[PDB]
Formats: sequence, structure tokens, C-alpha cells
Amino acid sequence: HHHMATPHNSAKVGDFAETVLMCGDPLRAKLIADNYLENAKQVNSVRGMLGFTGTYKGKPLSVMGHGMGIPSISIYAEELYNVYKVKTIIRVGTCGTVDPNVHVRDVCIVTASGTDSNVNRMRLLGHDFPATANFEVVSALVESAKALNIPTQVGKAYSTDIFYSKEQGLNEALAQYHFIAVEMESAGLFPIADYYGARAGCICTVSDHIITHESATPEERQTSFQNMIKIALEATLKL
Repeated sequence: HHHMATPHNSAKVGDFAETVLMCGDPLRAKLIADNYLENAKQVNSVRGMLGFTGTYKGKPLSVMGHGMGIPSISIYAEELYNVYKVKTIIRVGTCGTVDPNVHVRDVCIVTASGTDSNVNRMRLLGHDFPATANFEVVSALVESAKALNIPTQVGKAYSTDIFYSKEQGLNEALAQYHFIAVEMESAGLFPIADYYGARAGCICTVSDHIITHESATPEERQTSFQNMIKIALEATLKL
């Protein structure tokens, strides 16, 4: 038995750095810790949602899984900002795209995210509350990619509750308004950062084109991940 600082995290207060990268898959969090962090230790294993704390180029940094969907990331991020006193969370993920000018393997830096969830209407008296990335975080990601000579797409994501969409006309509307990324979490993260006076952003790589049906191979996904994660890690040095 260990004291539980939250119902979903066994880390002691202080065991997370002020900057955290989060990805959906806890096994990918372990891969990030093993391959890019030094001084690394596992700080959470509750529910299999592995989290780690170490350093990247000497600067404290944590990485943890967030699971799939807005409710799951909301639990973990609320706890990180509130109990663990985290200041900056960058979601690092994969996405689909419907935009005609976005291609598989593209790196997408998210400025704001739409959604079919009710969680943000519930925060703003039923009105439209844009889930908006922090500008310093977006800029750090953009500048890091420029310095690494990695092209990026910058723009809106759409976070859906339903991976297996049956909704006619959705893809066409997303394309008409130039949404660049379709994923499941970022629209839940940004308003929680706002509540705590903290910062968040998101960077994703395109695994699939929803309209053309092009899809990245496993080797292509590894290369895209290596590009994206280097951008995110270098960005943490500016944050």
C-alpha cells in the first residue's frame, strides 16, 4: 500500500516536473522516457497509466500517458495542474486529417480545437468557449520546428468523442473550414489549463488521411514520431 495523492496517480507531490509531455498510449510515454530522458524514474503506474520524471538536456521534464478521449485526459490533466502544480502540458499525439493540403506524415501544431463534447459549454454557461492553446507554447513549437528544419502545419484541430464516426457531412464541414487535425483530446486539455492559470499546447503527426484514405506504414509512423518528439522536447527548453 502507498498513499494516493489522487485517485488515479500514486506519484508524491513534487514528483512531476513543471513541464509535462502527455501522449495517449502509456507504452509510448515509456518509450519517450527510455529514449530521451535522463535521470528518469517511473512515478506512476496506477491503471497502467505510466508516468515518468527526469531531465531533457538538464531541464526537468515529465512524460505520462493520458488515455483515450476528453474524460480521460481531463482527469489526468486536472490532477497534474491542481495537485502536482504543473505549469505546462504539451500533448504529443497522432491525428487524422481531412484538409486537402495536409498530407500523411505532416506535423500539426494546434492553435485551438473544436469538439462535439459538452464539457466546454458546461464551463461557460452553455456558450461557445474556444479550447485555445497558449501562444507561448504554440510559438515555442513553431520555432523549434523551424530550427530543426521540419515543416509544420499550424491551425485548428477537432476533438471528437467518437472514434467510429457515423456522422454524415462532418468531414466536408471540417475541410471547408480548414481544420488540419482530427483527434480526441486537445479540446479537453486547453480549458483546464485556463482554469488553473497554466499553459497547454498540442502537436500531432498525421497517421491517416480520412478523405483520400492514405495511411502511414509502421516505419513511417516511427519517423514521424521522431520528428514530432524532437520538436516537442526542444520546445520545452523555451518554456
